[PDB]
Amino acid sequence: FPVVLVINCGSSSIKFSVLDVATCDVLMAGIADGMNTENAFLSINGDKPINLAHSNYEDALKAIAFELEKRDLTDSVALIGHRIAHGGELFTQSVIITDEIIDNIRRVSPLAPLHNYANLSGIDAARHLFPAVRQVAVFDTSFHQTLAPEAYLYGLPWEYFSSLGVRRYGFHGTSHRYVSRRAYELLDLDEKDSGLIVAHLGNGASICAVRNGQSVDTSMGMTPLEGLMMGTRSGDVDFGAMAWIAKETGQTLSDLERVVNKESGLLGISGLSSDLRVLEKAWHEGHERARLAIKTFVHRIARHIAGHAASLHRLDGIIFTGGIGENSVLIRQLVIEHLGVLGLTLDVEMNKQPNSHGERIISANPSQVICAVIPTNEEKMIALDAIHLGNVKA
Amino acid sequence: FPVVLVINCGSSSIKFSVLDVATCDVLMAGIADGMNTENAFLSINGDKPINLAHSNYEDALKAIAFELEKRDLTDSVALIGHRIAHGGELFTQSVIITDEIIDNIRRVSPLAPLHNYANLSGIDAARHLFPAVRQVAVFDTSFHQTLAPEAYLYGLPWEYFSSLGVRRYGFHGTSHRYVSRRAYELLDLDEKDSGLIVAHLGNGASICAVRNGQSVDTSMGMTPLEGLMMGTRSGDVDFGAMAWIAKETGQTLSDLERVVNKESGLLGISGLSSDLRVLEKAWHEGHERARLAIKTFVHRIARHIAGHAASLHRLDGIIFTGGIGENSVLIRQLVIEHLGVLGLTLDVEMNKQPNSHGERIISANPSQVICAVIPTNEEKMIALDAIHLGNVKA
Ligand SMILES: Nc1ncnc2c1ncn2[C@@H]1O[C@H](COP(=O)(O)OP(=O)(O)OP(=O)(O)OP(=O)(O)OC[C@H]2O[C@@H](n3cnc4c(N)ncnc43)[C@H](O)[C@@H]2O)[C@@H](O)[C@H]1O
Ligand SMILES: Nc1ncnc2c1ncn2[C@@H]1O[C@H](COP(=O)(O)OP(=O)(O)OP(=O)(O)OP(=O)(O)OC[C@H]2O[C@@H](n3cnc4c(N)ncnc43)[C@H](O)[C@@H]2O)[C@@H](O)[C@H]1O
Repeated sequence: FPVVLVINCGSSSIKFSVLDVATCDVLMAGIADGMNTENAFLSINGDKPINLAHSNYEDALKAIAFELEKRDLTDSVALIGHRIAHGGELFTQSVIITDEIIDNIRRVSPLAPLHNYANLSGIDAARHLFPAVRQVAVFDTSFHQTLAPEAYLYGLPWEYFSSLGVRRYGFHGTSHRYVSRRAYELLDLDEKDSGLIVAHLGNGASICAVRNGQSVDTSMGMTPLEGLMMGTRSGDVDFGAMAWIAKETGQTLSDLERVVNKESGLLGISGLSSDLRVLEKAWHEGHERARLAIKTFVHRIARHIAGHAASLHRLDGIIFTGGIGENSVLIRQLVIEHLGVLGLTLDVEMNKQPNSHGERIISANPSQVICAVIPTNEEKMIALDAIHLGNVKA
Repeated sequence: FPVVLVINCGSSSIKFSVLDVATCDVLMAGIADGMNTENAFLSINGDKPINLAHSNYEDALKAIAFELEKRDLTDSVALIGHRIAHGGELFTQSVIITDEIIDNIRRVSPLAPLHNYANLSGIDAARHLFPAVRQVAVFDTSFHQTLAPEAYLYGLPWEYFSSLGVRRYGFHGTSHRYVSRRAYELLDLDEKDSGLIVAHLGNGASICAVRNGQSVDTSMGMTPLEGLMMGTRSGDVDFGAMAWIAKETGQTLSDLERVVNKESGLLGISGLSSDLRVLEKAWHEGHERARLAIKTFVHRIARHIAGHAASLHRLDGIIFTGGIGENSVLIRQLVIEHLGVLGLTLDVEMNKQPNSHGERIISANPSQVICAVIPTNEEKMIALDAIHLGNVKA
C-alpha cells in the first residue's frame, strides 16, 4: 500500500499529510509550527504537541519522518509532493523535481521571497531524508498561466512587465484546478465547452474564471494582496488612497504593506477578528462593524464573481469552496442574492446543509446558473499529480 | 436672453462655456491655458490664442470676462456654474454658493489638494467679477454619495475611514448623472425601476451602476486612480506589486504616484501615446504593444461593467459616453463582444454610425440588454442645476 507524503513548508510552519495512493484518503496529518523561533513544536492529528525548540526546516521534517517510521509508513512512501507558492512564468504544470527545477524555483523566488525560500528549504530537507523517492513540485500559480496578456497585464509602463516580471500571477491555482475538475462531474458539464466561476473563500480568498477547462481570469495579482477583501488582507485598494495615507500619517510603503496584509480586511473593518464565525455571531448579537465587514466582504465577492464572468462565453456554474465557501451558509446566500442580475436562484434548504454533505448543488432548478459547494482538497490534487508523474521515465 | 457661464478651473487651465438658458446651446467656449506658468494664454473657439503671460486665476477669468463684455454677453449672465472636483461626504447635490459652501469646500479640499484649491480660486475670481450674480457649485463626487458602506468602504482598518475619511468617492458624477437621465428617455425606462451601467470613457475613465436613478457602485476610488485603466493612469494595481517595485527599484510612493498617474495606462503599455486614435491606427499598422494596450483597456472595461452590474437587480441598459465611448466604434464593439455572457447583441451598422448621430441605440433587437451611445454634456448638466437653483429664495 504505497502512500504519498504531501508537504507545505511555509514561513513559520510545515503542514503535511500522508495519502494512500489507492484511495487518496488521509492516513496521517500534522503541522510543525513556530518554525525558526525559540519554541517550535510538532502536533500530529492534534494528539501530542511535542516540543522541538530551536529546529531548522530539515530538523522539523526529520521529526515528521520519525513519526512516519514509528508507524511503519516510511517504507511505503512512494512519492513526495511539495506545494510551491510561486512558479512565475516558468511553470505551467506540476513537475518531477530535478536540479533544473530547483534552479528555476530559485530564479522565480524573488517574486515571493519569504514563501518560496521556505518551500526550497522543504525540498532540500525532503531530498535529504528520501533520496530514493520521486518528488514532485505543484505550484499555486501554474493553473493561471493560461491567462491572456490582456488579463495579466497591469497598466504600468511596459518595462515593469518585460524587465521586472510585474504581472498578474494569481494563486490558489491548485484549489481552482481541483474544484473546477470536480465541477464538470457534479454539474455534468463538458469540460471543453463550459464556463465556471470558482470562489475560493478561506483566510486567503480568490475568484477564478475557468473557460473550457482553462483559467482565463483570477482575482489575486502579482501577490496575494489583490482582489477580494479577506481575513486580514485589504484586497483591492486605490493606490491614490494609499499614497494619500502615506503623506498624511508619515508611514512608509513597508509600514502600509504590513497594515494591508496583516491588519486589514475582516479584522480591519470589524476591529474584532479575522474569523468569519466570530463575526457572524457578533452580527447576530447586534455588532454593527462586524455586519459592515461581512457586507463589505460579500459585496466585493459578488463584484469579482460577476466581473470574472466577463471572461466566459457562457456562465454554467458558480462553485464555492474553501473554509468559508464550504461552511458559511450565510455568506453563500448573501453572495448569491447579490447576483440576481445573473439570474441565480438559491434552494435555501440545500444551502442550509452542512459540509458533511460534500459535493452538493445549492441552486434551485429555475436558476439560470448552477450553484454548488465543492470541498477543496489541495493535498489530493497534489497526490494525483504525483501519481501521474510516478509513471514517467525520467 | 439670459445665459449661464460655466467654469472648470483646474490645476493648469480654466475651461469655460456660455450656455443660453432657453436652449442650453453653447454661445461661446474657450480655455485659459498654461496657468501659474510664465507663458499663459486664452483661446476662445480656437480663434486667436491671445497671450496672458504671468496671470493668476482672477487675471485669467478677468480676461475671459473681458471677451464676454466685448460680445455684450456680460449683462445677460444670470447664473454662474462652477465644477468642483471633490465634495467629500458634505455634498450630495448641487448648491448655491455662500460663505458656508466655501468653508465646506475648503474643509474637504485635503481629499483633492491640487484640484479643489484651483476650483476655490475660480470661485473667488468669479465672485469678485460677478457679485450680483447667483453662483452654483456642482461636484463630481455628489452623484455617488448614495453608495452604501459595503460599496464605499475599503478593507483598511476602520480608523482610516472614521478619522481620515478614506473611502471610495468616485468621480465623473456629473457625467454619470446627466447620461443616466438621458438614458431613461432614450431607452423608455422607468427611472424608479431600472438598472443601468454607464461607461464614461475619456482620458479619465470610470464605470457607474445606476439602480432606480441612484449611483450604487462606481469604479474610481478615493482618487481618480482606481478602477479602469486609462490614457495615462494605471487603474487597479496590486498594492503588493507596487511595494515590490519600490523595494526593487528604490523608488518612493511619490515617485510611483507619478508613474501610476502620468506614465501608465494606454501610454505606459503602448509606449506610443495616451490617445486612442493614435493607438487604433498603430494597431491597424501592425504595432503589437498598441494592440496589447487596447485589448488590456477593453478587458478591464468589460470586467468592471460586468462587476458593477452585480449592484443591479436587473440590467436594462449599458450606456457608452465620453470621447472614447462616443467616438470609438472599435472599443465599443470589443467591449460588447467581451460581454456576451450578459446576452448582449450588437447591431454593427448602428455601432458604425459616427457621433453626429447623437443619442443612439447600438444593440440589436434580440439583445437581452439595450446598448446605447449618449454623448455627455457636463456643462449642460451644470447649467440645468443652476437654472433650477435660480428659482430659489436664499
Ligand atoms: N505573500 C504570499 N505570496 C505567496 N504565497 C503566499 C503568500 N502568503 C501566503 N501564501 C501561501 O498561500 C497558500 C494558501 O494560503 P491561504 O490563502 O492563507 O490559505 P487558505 O486557502 O485561506 O486556507 P486556510 O486553511 O488558511 O483557511 P480555510 O480555507 O480553512 O478558511 C478559514 C476561514 O473559514 C472560516 N470558517 C470555518 N468554518 C466556518 C463556519 N462553519 N462558518 C463560517 N466560517 C467558517 C473561518 O472562520 C475562517 O475565517 C499557503 O501555502 C501560503 O503559504
Ligand atoms: N486627481 C484628481 N482628483 C480629483 N479630480 C481630478 C483629478 N485629476 C483630474 N481631475 C478632474 O476631473 C475632471 C475630468 O477629468 P478627466 O477625467 O481627465 O476628463 P475626461 O472626462 O477624460 O474629458 P477629456 O476631454 O479629457 O477626454 P475626452 O472625453 O475628450 O476623451 C479623450 C479621448 O477620446 C479619444 N477619442 C476622441 N475621438 C476619438 C475617435 N474618433 N476614435 C477613438 N478615440 C477617440 C481620444 O483619442 C482620447 O483618447 C476634470 O475637471 C479634472 O480637473
